[PDB]
Amino acid sequence: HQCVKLNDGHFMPVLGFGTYAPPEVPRSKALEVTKLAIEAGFRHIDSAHLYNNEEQVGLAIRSKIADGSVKREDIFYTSKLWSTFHRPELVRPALENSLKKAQLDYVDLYLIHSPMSLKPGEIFDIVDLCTTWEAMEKCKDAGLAKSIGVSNFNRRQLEMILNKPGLKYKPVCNQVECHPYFNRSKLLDFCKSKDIVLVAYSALGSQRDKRWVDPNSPVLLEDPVLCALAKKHKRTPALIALRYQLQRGVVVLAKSYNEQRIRQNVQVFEFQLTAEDMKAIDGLDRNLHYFNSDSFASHPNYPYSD
Ligand SMILES: NC(=O)c1ccc[n+]([C@@H]2O[C@H](COP(=O)([O-])OP(=O)(O)OC[C@H]3O[C@@H](n4cnc5c(N)ncnc54)[C@H](OP(=O)(O)O)[C@@H]3O)[C@@H](O)[C@H]2O)c1
Ligand SMILES: C[C@@H]1CCCCN1S(=O)(=O)c1ccc(N2C=CCC2=O)cc1
Repeated sequence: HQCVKLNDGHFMPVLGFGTYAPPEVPRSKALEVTKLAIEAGFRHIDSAHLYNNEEQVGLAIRSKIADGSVKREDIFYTSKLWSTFHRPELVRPALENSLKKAQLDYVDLYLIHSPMSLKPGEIFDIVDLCTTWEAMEKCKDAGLAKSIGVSNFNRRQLEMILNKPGLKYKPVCNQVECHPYFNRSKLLDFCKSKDIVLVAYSALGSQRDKRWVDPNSPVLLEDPVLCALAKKHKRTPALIALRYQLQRGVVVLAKSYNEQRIRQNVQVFEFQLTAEDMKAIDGLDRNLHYFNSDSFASHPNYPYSD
């Protein structure tokens, strides 16, 4: 295992467990798989208000602390502020609600989930995200979140926060879709220049949910270059996709609700890719965001406009 030092001095483990499962998966499965993830060695656990699982994920964490397997300070838990709660007066209550659902005193990381503000209390809203970010800074000062960051921001959106007059805490990270078909090189370079960690979701090619993903889109884990690399290293396409991210300096999430795959994914630390391997993977980039829906693409702050 290892950690990256965030720009506020806290540490984030480089491999994260993805906890989202679509609604057909019974809620209690999150409890079970989160416990297995922790048994396999995951210490970074990624959730959100949106994922409707914070109560099960928090209960997994508390159970593994309660039985001596881990201490609270060995777990890095992320939640996220949903886009109906961008108005500043809504931010701390949203974080408090997440904390109550998970039964934790603090989150290691709290993210603005998306720049795409939605109308509260119920379609887009226009919110000054610099005001949302001030509200986020307040949550760090209160000890509700050790660190704060963003998700789904593009470069212009991130700059807007970084250039805020009176900025107190830079975002520690930008959690974004990132994988060999959509590798975000230029955004990564920008993030690296500002000491903001890029965190990759859908690093294994997404769950291909029919609500948002084109089933015609290429299946990342069937890619022939990943398959060739998997054979060369005697690993699996998933492990090649994860290892790629680690060697680019990207913190990588990995969702699995399968016991065997959960245990396999921690092997990312057991091997290395060469410069030539990495070049071959870099050759797959093709501007493919799996999340590609009419329900998002017209939003005035849709990030894939730039
Ligand atoms: N910030 C945001 O807007 C945002 C958006 C999307 C996701 N996320 C976060 O990112 C996490 C991960 O992304 P994601 O949900 O798109 O899924 P992902 O990590 O890309 O995984 C996709 C599929 O890979 C399969 N898989 C996992 N390990 C494998 C292995 N070793 N070999 C073969 N298949 C494997 C899993 O199926 P099985 O369960 O059957 O193993 C999984 O459904 C989410 O759970 C959530 O925590 C955040
Ligand atoms: C998918 C859209 C368009 C691309 C940027 C991000 N978003 S979003 O912020 O509207 C968003 C983020 C996450 C989700 N989501 C829904 C269930 C799992 C999941 O991550 C849905 C929409």
